[PDB]
Amino acid sequence: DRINTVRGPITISEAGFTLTHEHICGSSAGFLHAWPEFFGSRKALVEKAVRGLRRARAAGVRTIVDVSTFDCGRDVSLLAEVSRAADVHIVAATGLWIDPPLSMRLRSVEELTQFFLREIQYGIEDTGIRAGIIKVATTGKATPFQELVLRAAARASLATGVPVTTHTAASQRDGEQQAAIFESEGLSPSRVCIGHSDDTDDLSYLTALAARGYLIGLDGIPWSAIGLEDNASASAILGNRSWQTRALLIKALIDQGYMKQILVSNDWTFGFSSYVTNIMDVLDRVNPDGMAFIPLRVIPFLREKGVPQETLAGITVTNPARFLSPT
Amino acid sequence: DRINTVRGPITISEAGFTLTHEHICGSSAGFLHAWPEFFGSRKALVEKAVRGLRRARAAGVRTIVDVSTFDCGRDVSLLAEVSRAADVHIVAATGLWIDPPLSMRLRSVEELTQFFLREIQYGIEDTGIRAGIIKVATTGKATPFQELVLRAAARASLATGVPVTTHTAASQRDGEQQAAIFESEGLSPSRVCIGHSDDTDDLSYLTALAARGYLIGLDGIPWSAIASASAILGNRSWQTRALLIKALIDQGYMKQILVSNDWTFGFSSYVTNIMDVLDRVNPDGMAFIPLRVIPFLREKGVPQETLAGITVTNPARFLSPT
Ligand SMILES: CP(=O)(O)OC1CCCCC1
Ligand SMILES: CP(=O)(O)OC1CCCCC1
Ligand SMILES: [Co+2]
Ligand SMILES: [Co+2]
Ligand SMILES: [Co+2]
Repeated sequence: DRINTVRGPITISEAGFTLTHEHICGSSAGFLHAWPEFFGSRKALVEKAVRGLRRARAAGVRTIVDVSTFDCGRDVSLLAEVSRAADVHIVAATGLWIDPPLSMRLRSVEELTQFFLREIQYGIEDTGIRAGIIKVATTGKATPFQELVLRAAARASLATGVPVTTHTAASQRDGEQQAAIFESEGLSPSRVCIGHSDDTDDLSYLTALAARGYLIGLDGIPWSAIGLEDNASASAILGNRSWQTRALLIKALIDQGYMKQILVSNDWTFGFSSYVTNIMDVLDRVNPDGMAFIPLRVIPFLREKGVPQETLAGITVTNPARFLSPT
Repeated sequence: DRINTVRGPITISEAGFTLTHEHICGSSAGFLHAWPEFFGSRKALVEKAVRGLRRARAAGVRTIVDVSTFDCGRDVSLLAEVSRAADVHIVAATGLWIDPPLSMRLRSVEELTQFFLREIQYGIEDTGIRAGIIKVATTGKATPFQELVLRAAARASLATGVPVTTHTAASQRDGEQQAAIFESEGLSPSRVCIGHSDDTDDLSYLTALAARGYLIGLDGIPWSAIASASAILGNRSWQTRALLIKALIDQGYMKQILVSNDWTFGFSSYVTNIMDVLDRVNPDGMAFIPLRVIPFLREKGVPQETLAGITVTNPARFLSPT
C-alpha cells in the first residue's frame, strides 16, 4: 500500500512498466458530463479507452499515470471504469493545467494548497479516489497565478510526499523558472518531473536540470506531423520533428550518465476536446499504436541503437517507481 | 405543460410571479462537485439556498429563472433539490457566459448549436432536466467567439421557441450589436431580453431597443456600493436603477420590462468571502424585488395591475415556447 490508484492503494512492485504522462480524455471541467455526444457517446469513449489500454497491456504496460487535472477535464469515475475493465493501474492527478476557470484563478496560494491536499488526502469529488501526482503548467514566462500554483503544488508535495509533474514550453526553457520556484519553497528536485522535455533538442538545458536531480519527462515520443504538414492545426500541436529525433534524446541522456533521471511516455489520449474538432482522427492515423507506441516501437529502436535491456527496464520500471513512491 | 422547469413541465398559469435573471450558485463547471468545502459544504449551500428561496416565496415569488450556464457552474441536481424543498419553480438555462473553457471556445457555430439544442431538447447532463432559456454574453465589442455564441443561441431559439437572455456591458451599449446579430439570424426581438440594462442611465438606448420589440432586463436593482466590491456593484443607488422601470412604463413600454435581482447564494467566480459583503448590502436577497422595489413603484404612482403585468404576464409570455 504505497501508491494511490483509481482502484485503491497498490504496492511499488505491482506498478511494473509505467507510462508517466498519459490521458484517458483531454477535456475541460464538466465537459464529458454535459456533452458526451461530442465523443460519440460516453460508452463509445469507454470502449475505445478499454481497447487501447488492453492493447497497451498486451505490449507490456502495467501502469499509466493520467496527468489530467480538474481543468483538463479529469473524470475519475471514467478513469476507474476503464482501469478495472482493462486491468491496468491508473494513477490520478491533482493540480491545475493551462485552462483554469475563474473559481480557480481567483484563489490564493493557501486555498490552492487546500484543494490539492484535499484531492490527495481525502479524495477527488465524492469518489474517495485519491491523487498520486500533482500536475502543474507554464507556457513561457509564468503568469502571477501560475506562480501560486507551482508554490501550492510544492507545499502539497512537502506535506504528503506526492510527486509533482509539469507541462512546459520546452523551447522557452520553462523548466528553469519552475525549478527556481519549487526550490524557493524547499521542494527536493527528486520529487519533480519537468515534462514535455522532448519538445526541444537543447541538450544543455536537459542535462543541467538532470544534474540537479530533476526527472526529465521525454513524454511525447509519437508526436510528429511529418507527411501531413499542410494542416496548420495538426502541425502546431504535433511539431515537425520525427519520433526518432525525440527518441534519440533518451539515448543522449543515458550516454551522458543520466539514465536514472529519465521518464518516458506517449502523452496519448482516447478523447480530445480541448483542441480543434476531429484532432483525435488525425492523431490515431499518425500513431495507430497509441499508448503501445513506447514498448512496441521505441524500446526495440533503442535496442537497435545499442542501449542495454537493463537500463531500458530501469527507465520504464525503476525510475517511475522511485518517482511515484511517497517520500 | 409548456415551460420546462427542473422538476418537469408546468403551464403558464403555474408560473405566477417570476424573477427572470437569478442564480442559485455562481461557480465554474465541475467546481461545486470537486470542491464543496469552498462553500462550507454542499449541505450548507443547499440550506442557504432553500431558506433564501422560501423567503422569496413568502414575499410572493413562485418561479425564478436560474440563468447559470455550463461555464457559470450550473448544477441542475442542486437546482432540483432546492426547488423541491422550497416549493419554488426553477427554470434552468443553456448557453455560455463570460468564462468558456477551451473545449467550448474552440467550437464552431454548428457545434455550439448542437450543444444548446441538446440541453433544451434531450436534457442537461444525465438528469433529463431540460433548459427553458438560453443565456449569452458580451463584455463590450463582441469577440469573434462571442459572435458565434450569439448566432448559435439564435439558431437554438428558432428551432425550439425557447427565449434568449443576455448579459451586457450596458455602459458600452452592447445591446445594439447583440440586436444586429440576432436580427441577421432571423430571430424575433420578442424572443430576446437585453439584460443588465439597469447598469446605465442612458434612457435613449433603452427606449430605442424597446420600440424594436426587445425585452429590457432591469435585473440588478440591489447591486449598489454607496476594493473589488466597488468594481462589480457600482456607485449608483437602487432607487436610480428602480426609477428606470417607471421611466420605461411612462414611455409606453410596460410590456417590454422584465425585473429581477441577479442574486446568488454561492459565489466562487470572484474574490473569497464576497458573499459576506453581498449579504450585508442586501439582506433581503431574492425577495428584494417584491419587498422593496414594488412598494417603491407603488409610492411613485404606478398601479398594481401594470406591476402585476411586469412580474407575472411579461415573464410568462417571454418564457412560453413560441
Ligand atoms: C498540451 P498537452 O499535450 O499536455 O494536453 C493534451 C490534452 C489532451 C490529450 C493530449 C495532450
Ligand atoms: C456579472 P454576473 O451577472 O454574471 O454576476 C453573477 C453574480 C451571481 C453569481 C454569478 C455571477
Ligand atoms: Co499531457
Ligand atoms: Co451577467
Ligand atoms: Co446573472
